[PDB]
Amino acid sequence: SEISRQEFQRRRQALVEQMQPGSAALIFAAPEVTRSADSEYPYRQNSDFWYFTGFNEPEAVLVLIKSDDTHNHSVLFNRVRDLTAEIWFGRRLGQDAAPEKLGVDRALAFSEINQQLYQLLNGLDVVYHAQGEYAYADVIVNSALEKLRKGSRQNLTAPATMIDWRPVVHEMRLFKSPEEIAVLRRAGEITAMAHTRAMEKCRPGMFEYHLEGEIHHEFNRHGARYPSYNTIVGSGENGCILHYTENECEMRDGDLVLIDAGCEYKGYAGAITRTFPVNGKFTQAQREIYDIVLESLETSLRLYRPGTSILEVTGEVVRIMVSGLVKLGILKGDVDELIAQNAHRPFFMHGLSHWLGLDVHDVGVYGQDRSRILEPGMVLTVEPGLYIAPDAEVPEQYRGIGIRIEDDIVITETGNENLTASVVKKPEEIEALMVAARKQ
Amino acid sequence: SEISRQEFQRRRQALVEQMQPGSAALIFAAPEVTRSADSEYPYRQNSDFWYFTGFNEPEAVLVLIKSDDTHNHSVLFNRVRDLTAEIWFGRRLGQDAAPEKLGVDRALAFSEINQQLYQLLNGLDVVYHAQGEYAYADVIVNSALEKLRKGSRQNLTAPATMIDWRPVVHEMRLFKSPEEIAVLRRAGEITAMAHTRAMEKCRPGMFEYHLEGEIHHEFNRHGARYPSYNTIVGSGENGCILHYTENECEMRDGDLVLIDAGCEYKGYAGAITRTFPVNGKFTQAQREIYDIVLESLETSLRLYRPGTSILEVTGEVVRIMVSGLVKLGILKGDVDELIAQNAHRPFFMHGLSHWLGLDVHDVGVYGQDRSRILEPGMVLTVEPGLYIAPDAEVPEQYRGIGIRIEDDIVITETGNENLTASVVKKPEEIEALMVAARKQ
Amino acid sequence: SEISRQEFQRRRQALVEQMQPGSAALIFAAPEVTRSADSEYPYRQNSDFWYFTGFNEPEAVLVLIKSDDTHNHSVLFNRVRDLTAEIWFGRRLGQDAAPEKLGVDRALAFSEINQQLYQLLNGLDVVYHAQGEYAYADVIVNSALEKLRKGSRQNLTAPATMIDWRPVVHEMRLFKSPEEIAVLRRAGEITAMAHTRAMEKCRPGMFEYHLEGEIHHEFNRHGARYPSYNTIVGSGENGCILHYTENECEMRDGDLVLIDAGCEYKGYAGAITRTFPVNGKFTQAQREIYDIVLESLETSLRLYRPGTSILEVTGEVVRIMVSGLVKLGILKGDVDELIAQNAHRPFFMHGLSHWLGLDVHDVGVYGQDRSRILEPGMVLTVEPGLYIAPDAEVPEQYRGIGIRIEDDIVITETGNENLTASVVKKPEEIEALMVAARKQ
Amino acid sequence: SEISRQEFQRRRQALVEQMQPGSAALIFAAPEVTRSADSEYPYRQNSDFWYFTGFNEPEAVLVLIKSDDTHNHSVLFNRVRDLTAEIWFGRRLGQDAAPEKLGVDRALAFSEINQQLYQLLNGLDVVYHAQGEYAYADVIVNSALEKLRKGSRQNLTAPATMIDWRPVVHEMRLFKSPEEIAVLRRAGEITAMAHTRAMEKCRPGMFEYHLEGEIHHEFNRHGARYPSYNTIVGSGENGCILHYTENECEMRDGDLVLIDAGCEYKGYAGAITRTFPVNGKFTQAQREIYDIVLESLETSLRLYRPGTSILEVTGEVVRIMVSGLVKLGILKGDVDELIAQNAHRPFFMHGLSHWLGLDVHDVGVYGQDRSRILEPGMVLTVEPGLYIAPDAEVPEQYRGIGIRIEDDIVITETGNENLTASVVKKPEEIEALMVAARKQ
Ligand SMILES: [Mg+2]
Ligand SMILES: [Mg+2]
Ligand SMILES: [Mg+2]
Ligand SMILES: [Mg+2]
Ligand code: NA
Ligand code: NA
Ligand code: NA
Ligand code: NA
Repeated sequence: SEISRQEFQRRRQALVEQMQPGSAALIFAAPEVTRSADSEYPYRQNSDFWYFTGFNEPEAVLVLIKSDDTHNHSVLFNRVRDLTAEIWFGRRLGQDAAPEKLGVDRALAFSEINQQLYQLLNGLDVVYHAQGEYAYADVIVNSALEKLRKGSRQNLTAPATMIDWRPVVHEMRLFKSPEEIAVLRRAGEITAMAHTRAMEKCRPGMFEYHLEGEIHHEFNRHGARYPSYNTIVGSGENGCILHYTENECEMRDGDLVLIDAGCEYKGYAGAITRTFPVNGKFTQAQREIYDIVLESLETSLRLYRPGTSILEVTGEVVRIMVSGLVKLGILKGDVDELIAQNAHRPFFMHGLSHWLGLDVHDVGVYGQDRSRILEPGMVLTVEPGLYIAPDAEVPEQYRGIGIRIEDDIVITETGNENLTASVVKKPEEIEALMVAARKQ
Repeated sequence: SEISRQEFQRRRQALVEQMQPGSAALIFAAPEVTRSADSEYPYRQNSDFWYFTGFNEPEAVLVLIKSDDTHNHSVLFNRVRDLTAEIWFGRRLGQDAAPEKLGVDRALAFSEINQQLYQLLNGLDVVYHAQGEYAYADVIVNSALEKLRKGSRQNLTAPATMIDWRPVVHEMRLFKSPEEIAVLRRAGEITAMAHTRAMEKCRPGMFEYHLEGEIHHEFNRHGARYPSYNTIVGSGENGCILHYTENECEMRDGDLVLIDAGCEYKGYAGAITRTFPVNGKFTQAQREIYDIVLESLETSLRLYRPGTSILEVTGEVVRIMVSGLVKLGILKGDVDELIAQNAHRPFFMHGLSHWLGLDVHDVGVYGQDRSRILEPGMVLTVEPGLYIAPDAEVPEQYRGIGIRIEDDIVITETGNENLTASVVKKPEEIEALMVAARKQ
Repeated sequence: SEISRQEFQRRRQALVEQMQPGSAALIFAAPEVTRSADSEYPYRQNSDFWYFTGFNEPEAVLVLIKSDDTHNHSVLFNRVRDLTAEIWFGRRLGQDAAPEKLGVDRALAFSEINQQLYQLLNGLDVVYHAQGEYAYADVIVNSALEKLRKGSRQNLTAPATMIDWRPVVHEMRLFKSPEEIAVLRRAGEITAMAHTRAMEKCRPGMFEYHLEGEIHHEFNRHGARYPSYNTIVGSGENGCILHYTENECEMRDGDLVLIDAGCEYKGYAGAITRTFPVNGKFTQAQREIYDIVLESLETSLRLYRPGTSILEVTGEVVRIMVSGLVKLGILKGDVDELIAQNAHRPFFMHGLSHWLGLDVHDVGVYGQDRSRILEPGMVLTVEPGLYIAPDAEVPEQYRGIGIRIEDDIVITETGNENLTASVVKKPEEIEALMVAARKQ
Repeated sequence: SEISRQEFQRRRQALVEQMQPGSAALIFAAPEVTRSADSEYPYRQNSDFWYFTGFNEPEAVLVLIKSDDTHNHSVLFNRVRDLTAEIWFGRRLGQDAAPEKLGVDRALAFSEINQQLYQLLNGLDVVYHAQGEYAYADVIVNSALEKLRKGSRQNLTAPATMIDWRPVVHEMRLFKSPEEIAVLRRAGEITAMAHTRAMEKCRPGMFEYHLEGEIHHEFNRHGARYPSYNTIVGSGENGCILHYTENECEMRDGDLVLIDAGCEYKGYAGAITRTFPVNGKFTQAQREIYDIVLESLETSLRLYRPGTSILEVTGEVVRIMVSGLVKLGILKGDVDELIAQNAHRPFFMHGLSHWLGLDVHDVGVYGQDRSRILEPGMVLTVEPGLYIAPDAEVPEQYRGIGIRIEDDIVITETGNENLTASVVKKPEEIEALMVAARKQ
């Protein structure tokens, strides 16, 4: 699926509806980013700029101006067309084509921004600006406001009020529209296909990075060129490191491998974690830990619905975890006391869920301890895990095991929809998939 | 192959040999780089820092101190070990293990650098520093020198001389050792295997990005996780854009596809360009242009040897090109006059060769117009191309054709060695490879 | 006179009354200012900080916090007491004595500001800050707001709205209270005594700087240690330069001398300009120009009252000037046409009046072309002048004459009060004063 | 006296003689300095810029270029002439008049510096620059060097070596020429006349600031418009504060007053301190302390000569002081032991002598503990003092006494010349001067 021209227009209007009359909002593009010397990384647009434009160039600024409650318009500053610069570095939109292509009322050259921006802000009461996001942007904005402040003999006046639009825009981004959900739904299918493929390709003697290669190839072939985050392939003890990205080790028969990977499809992030045996067959010790993480996931997927919270569901996961670990002799004592002492924290030291969207760790207010009441349109990860350190004082057979299982969901009117359920997570289904692949 | 501990030691000593007595050289690691919000790009070490250390962490500084012509030592500042930071973001070397692992005499915590660096620079005459490379580094160095300048009542004195070490270090990097050549030799084999695979997989109806996926998968499977630059797959008119990286178009029967891709293997860059027909069979018009570019490459490979220059060989390429284009009726006039008017420039607008090493566009002085005399150990690309614009005033059949063929070579005592010859470039060999693959 | 503790309290409350509930206002002290190497200029407090505190130290910040419409409090950050720093650089207020001495509720050490300010701003809706006034202040404020923005897991939130308090505070400063007027009244008496003394001391053969010395001595002896601006003593052609401060020339018999000087008394600026003959007797040519400037001043002093404007009175001055210059043959043509062509501008190129207070060119909105309606409590200068360049194409006898006469006034319920009338300006009174002095 | 055109030329040549061939030295003018809002302090040129030019404008840069051991030239960047800017803010030198007036070979507009400076530095080996002195200067220099570094395709190269010229220039400034000594000699006469006048004007009931006024008036009348530092008038307990500049107290019969003041004459600083009784008659307790400080001064003036050091003479002063304080019962114990314990430090906590020149605390290397061997042409202060705190545990009659007596001297071939001896310091001579004045 994709995001339509009309959707980008609706988003801008939704922002304008919330702005004060006599105001302007400034949204700046991301700068290009050096990898080494003269070579740059693949360009990644600022998520907020992208949200309002679907425009993937640097040196661009969107200005939305609200004159009053019925009148408003949009100006884009963007790179000029240039034959020499384009024969080298590829095509640019320019000013002539921008109004039509992007649905803005006016487009100006980014090279003229210091001569034009103060003219757009003159006499307004409020400017909405994300201060400290990018240094180049603060320079441009502070420079416009200084001209206006010092220009009273030329009948210029500066807006005295500056408001951060991020709280407002992040609240919009927190609730996904049907179009956004269709995109994320496809991101989830793509990400799942990559995880199925890694399970099917994994053999003892392959390196962790080989599975990374299979995953990226699968993303690419469905049109997701880049991952939404650095892929994690942690076999054995490397699975106890939460963001292990070295992916440098030989995968050994007897070990588990934890794969945490997600594609970026039309800007939107998938995020799946699967843990599975390198040799296609879980040991008893591995099943004992795996079943605790899986029950935590399956219970969470049953509970998440409008009217509950991440905090409330986390409480139920903690109970499942402490209960399971007491039965294995990994924790000792009374379950209720151990829960009150947060005795699970050495083994499960991260949150259960985070928002998901244009960023893998998405924007939006969580509330104290993630107590915010869930409502339809919210998209989140559910990612329980247990990590037993190599030197943990526990029975030998559980030391050095890291297991995480993560699904992505959207809250619906009556419950949730699982966007990532097309990759298996039940241990018998994992084993059948790997056996079937090893034949073929 | 790889670079040994002993090689990194030799490089540091070679730098120290050139330093003044009573001096210190400061080499700073690259900062981490944001992709979007809280997520970062895969870390890429500064090439000069990497050259002297093979150490792939941020927040690190190498200080080499020459007391006199027989005494010198090395201090490393680097991140401290930290259980919580490592359970999350993975393992760190720390101070205890650094002296041995990296062959430095002393290692200190990067968090103490502002309390320790001025003590290392006190009373020295010269400091070697790459000013303006990184802002965080200039802050650290200017801050140390200000303490010393203002500390005469505490018997501190600053070095009055600051020298840029980049000219010296870039002259070292320009001449590759046998170990470096073995690494680059393998980078070339890997890069060639990726290009062969793309030729074998290409079918009409695939998208440009699908070939990018095949290439990256092939890099990865030989241990080159990342490309050395953003892969270019330009089919049809997209081949006229020199650094086209959108790779967004459907590849059409009848078109050529230009693939410019290179792996990064142990820090070193491969760089190959191949142009070939999407449908596996060159048309007459396509052969006519291709043969000019190929003769330019083959002649260049014959000529490059110690004692000549990039400028001298470029002169011979220009002659081949203008001569070929006059025979096709793309240029009109006398060949010698057209050469004197630089009449090839609309069609061939970049250099023939650049240095190659830890950076794809490597460091090293070229001399005026690239007239520097070539010597053994220099590694370069040879990359002739012809690009006829869609709207060029030339016979219709040549409009919208972009063809580049690039090989990587090292200058040897008697000539050169071609590091990338294991991927085919003769048109009949390309066609046979694609036919063989289409059967299967 | 002086400004009472109670007055500073009323001003702070007047600011708080205008603030939104759930907000804080930050007012930063001026930094110390280098004259040369290690030596500094006499400290001059920021006018806005001074206005609210009467506290003459650097490294101080006033924070006014409005919790709601009935509750608010004040925190001062200021330098800690320190025996060694004080034996050297003199006494400091410290934290213990500040609440009582300055009438603030709490005082904290300036050295702890980065650890305490974000705690004061946490959870507020609005912060009032003069952005771009001082760089050290912006660093402190941006740093507090970044901690809050990134501290949601610690239950911190930043105020999303930032408002410039300068418009509000400058509107307060524009209207002087009775206490302020008593201070300015004394500043005017002191400044007048200095100008009388310069007229009485002036002899041919003295240097311009000698009169500067007499003026500064007179300021000092009444308790005004510093001038409010760099004293101007322009004799002859130097009087045509509006802010001549070289004061380097020998004063010649036959020349006029223009003295523009003003004391700073309790922070408040006097500003008087007088022009008079070096030899104590005006020539006919000098009287002809002087009488035009004097009529402009005397008429202005009659007209200024509530309900008129600087623009309206300037119109009447322009008429007097153009009329006078036509009678001398300095302008040729019809008076109404010459007025419409602004034909006075080569000879009178500055404004008639500016606001006066804690700054000589004081804060406050003038309106387009200085059209703002005057109201009681406004304090302004009235400073007509005529400057005929040495090379002006006018009758020889008027070339190189610069004449300015400036008085300071406060608008009252029925008219104005002249704060500077105790120094003579009528030519016969000037001459009598100088004759009497020469006997002384 | 004054400094000649020829002297400024000799200084520049002396710097050039020490520069490497193929180099340039950049000396930047001081920026203008805000006092309050739009008003600025009296301009004070950078001492090093002034030393080489005698040019008192901002926005100026001197570039001295040494091509080789016999060829060199000077370029000045300075403000362009501008009729409007000059009618307002006074006259400028401009480019046409600069070569002749200042003895430079070429003059360019400061507004073109970013377009011209890199052209002057292109292809040089060394640049001499005082890094971190002024931020605007570092911006200009870093910007020129970045253009050159990145301009190799345009055949530009940057100098790789940057050397701080301050050590060299400060060593030149440390040794005064005969012309400089004649200027300082007159600065000393002027400063002495001011101190004599303050002694003659002082009466009980005057404020400390009134004596400041008398002193500044006396400076001004001899052509020293500004003090070289903020005048100190500390009566009573205020004399125990080393840099007391509040000068706010009523001078009381029975108290001493310590006056520390110095004029700035042609850029050069006088610096005299005198202590004397407000009522013109020393008490016994006051004489007891005064005689110790005076013996310290008189002995120092006998000892200072080529071949000794500030450290060596300080040792003799410490002995005189500890010996005197033991006789008064202010210190108890054996003199040699008390000296070894540095028992004088509570009462005499600053150095005896500092260099004096264009800065009151002048440039030049002192050596460890000020052990540098004195040579002819060095100019220094000799300023012993004793400060007994109000709460010191000593006999009551000595509490709250601060006494400093300071003279300025130049080292000569056989001894020293006292530049400030024309103001009295013997107590009977002080008393006779004050009695004579009271009759006024
Ligand atoms: Mg195990
Ligand atoms: Mg065609
Ligand atoms: Mg005349
Ligand atoms: Mg006493
Ligand atoms: Na996640
Ligand atoms: Na290349
Ligand atoms: Na004025
Ligand atoms: Na002194």
